[PDB]
Parts: sequence; structure tokens; C-alpha cells
Amino acid sequence: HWGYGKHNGPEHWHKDFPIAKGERQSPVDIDTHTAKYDPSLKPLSVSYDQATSLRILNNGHAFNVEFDDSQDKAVLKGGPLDGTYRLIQFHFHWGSLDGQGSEHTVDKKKYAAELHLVHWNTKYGDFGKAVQQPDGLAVLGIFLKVGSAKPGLQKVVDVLDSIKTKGKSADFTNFDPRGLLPESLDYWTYPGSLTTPPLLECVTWIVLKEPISVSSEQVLKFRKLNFNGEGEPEELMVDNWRPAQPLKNRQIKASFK
Ligand SMILES: [Zn+2]
Repeated sequence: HWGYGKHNGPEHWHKDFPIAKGERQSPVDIDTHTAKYDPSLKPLSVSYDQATSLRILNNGHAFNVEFDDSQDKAVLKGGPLDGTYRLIQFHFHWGSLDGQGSEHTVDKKKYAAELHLVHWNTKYGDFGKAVQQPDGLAVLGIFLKVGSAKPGLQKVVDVLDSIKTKGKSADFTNFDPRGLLPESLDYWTYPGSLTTPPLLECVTWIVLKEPISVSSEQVLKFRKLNFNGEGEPEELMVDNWRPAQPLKNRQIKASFK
């Protein structure tokens, strides 16, 4: 019964998921004064022109926008990656207040939210086999700050009322994830983990330097979602982030000077 509440939050996850105290856990703090430029990194290739979104689901921890991943339609390549990684879903983590909500931090700065675009390595055939491999997933992480509205986010905002409670889903076709990207694709990269149970150490993280801006009204609608199911006492879906974990024997590399 893991979650983000008073008695089941991140500090308790290790009792059911001992890898929570592992060597390659995520998120981490990104220290911009020790991350080193790596000239061997190749430019990032984000290929989302043929993406096919299907559905949006409130899973009781966040909401997922799900894609058709049965063909190479929306893929991530280049950067630190070898091979081709297929987009399966995106989701967000956010706060109760604008000064918290991100999972990664930058020189200890917390952003209001963080977007995760989750991709799996096609050499492993399916997502469930990929998560068992150290190079199975690639997650593109994008910070959100509160300021101007993000036009490309509004179709997500407007469907949230239909998926207020745990277990609800809605059709969500023809959504273009390119409208969630910042101008620059400059990034930091390091090896890590899923940030929710089962916390598997299968992810190459690619965290963009440039945040996107969303409006106060857009974030306020995120904060009206519920962790609970229909007909249960209301528990607002806020503060669904894991804090920074020890870097241990890892280096964060920068794509940019
Ligand atoms: Zn996430």
C-alpha cells in the first residue's frame, strides 16, 4: 500500500522494496558545478511525428498518457543511447505549492513539477522484459515552472475532470507530445532507476536543462485530482514526488559547455 501519505510515503518504501536503498536510485540532485561536459555525447534525436496516443488513466499515484508502442512510431535515439527506445507513456509529478514538486533538483532547487516521457529499448521486445535490464529504459525528464501557460498542455488539463479518481480512464487520441518540449534539447545524463515502486535500476536518465512554463490555473487543475477511488473520502493528488537519493558511485555528464 505504498503512496505519498503520512504513513506510506517514500521513507517507508524500502520495507517492501529493499532496492530503495540501492546503488543507482533516482531522482538525484544535479550539481551544475561538478557535472562535466562530455564531448563524446551525440545530439539527442526525438522522433515524435508519428506518435499515437490512446488513453489517459488515473492510477492512484499519478495519471499516465498512454501510447501505441507496438511499432516504432514515437522514438528516442542518440544522446547517450545505443539503439532505439519506444515511447510507452508520459506522466508528471507535482507539488501542493509552487516551490516543490520536482523529483530531480538543480543545485538543490526544486521546480513546481516534472514531466517524465518513458521509453523502452526495442532490443528487449516488450516493456516488462526491458525493466529487467540495466539499459532497458530511457526517461526524458523536463522541469515545469509556474509562469505563462503551456498551450500544448491544455488538452491534458481539460480531460482531468473525467479521471478525477483512482481507476478512471478516458479516451485520449491524437495528442502531440512535441507540444510539451522546450526550445533547447541540451541535457544532463546519468544511470538510475524508476522513481516509484518497484524502483528498478533500469533507466538511462536524460534531464533537459531548459524548463517549460505552465500557468497557475493549469497547475491548480492538477491539484484537484484524487488519490482515492470514487465514493471514498477525498485525498487530493498532490506531493506525488520522491526526494533526491544519494549519487553514490555515479557521474552526471552534460551535453553542453
Ligand atoms: Zn515519473
